[PDB]
Amino acid sequence: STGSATTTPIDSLDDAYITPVQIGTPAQTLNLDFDTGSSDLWVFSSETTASEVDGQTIYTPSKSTTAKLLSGATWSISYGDGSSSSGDVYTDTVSVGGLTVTGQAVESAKKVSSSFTEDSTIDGLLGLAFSTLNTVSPTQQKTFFDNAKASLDSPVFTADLGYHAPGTYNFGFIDTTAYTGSITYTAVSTKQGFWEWTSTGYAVGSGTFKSTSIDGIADTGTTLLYLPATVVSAYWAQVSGAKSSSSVGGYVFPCSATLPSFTFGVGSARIVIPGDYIDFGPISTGSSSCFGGIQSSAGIGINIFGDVALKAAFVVFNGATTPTLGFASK
Repeated sequence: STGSATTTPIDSLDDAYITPVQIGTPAQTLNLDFDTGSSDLWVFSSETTASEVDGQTIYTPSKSTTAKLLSGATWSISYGDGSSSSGDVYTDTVSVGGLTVTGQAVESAKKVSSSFTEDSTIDGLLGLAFSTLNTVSPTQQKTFFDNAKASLDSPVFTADLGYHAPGTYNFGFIDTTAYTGSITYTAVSTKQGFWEWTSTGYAVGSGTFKSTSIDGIADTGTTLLYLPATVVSAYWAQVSGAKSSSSVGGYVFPCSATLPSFTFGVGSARIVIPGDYIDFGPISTGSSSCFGGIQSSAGIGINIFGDVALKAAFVVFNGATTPTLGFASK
């Protein structure tokens, strides 16, 4: 089997991407944030504290003839941005782009933090990291990809995120028309539950490439590119007036700037992030200070190849017995 679904930015900045997902019988379609940095499929639901729902579409398990309470199971998750959610668990039929998993754990939110409530466009998350990170207790549950894998034509999914435009998540096949040149594959460590890999270096603009190992995670659920402070300083030093602002929470730059590109290495191959991808716009409405899309990972504890990086590439998440990651230009 295979599946193919379109993923759409939630706003004009590409702050996140939503992908429609069918849950239950008859189908209830929710727009979920596909997140290769976590491993829970959770949804706003009829059980979510009413004051914490503000515009989201909810899953109502009592209206699904295939929903079953997973007795005694609870979940609770906290994300790198400080947000969180928790609740109980159903199993139900879940389909993405024509690919169907029966008996998928659907984690129903009883509580969500303010950042989730405040974002009316995201109805939940669909985790695509390794199932070892799944938070369901006392019986850990598998991700949608893990459940689908054996049925897929090939045990892979691909992320083709757009810049200020829709893109695609495919399951079970590599669309050879979706990228240019060849796909370069690189080793993955699953030891921390992530799609963790080592970039071979970077360049800023038309500058020379610096060969240096940068361990980090391919994370579709993180907006920005988080890299070591040395790398980030070298980038922003090429933008007149750019500075790290403690009060804003990262590097800002004059909105009048033309940003240089940023290149990262994948083996001997190179992925070029155009300068415009690094612009996250005014820090507050009407400001001439703009927020940068490359930020320091110092104090995160890990480097994160988030959407800013991934959207410059066609990315293969290869879930073969020994997982690997592939990157192509597009």
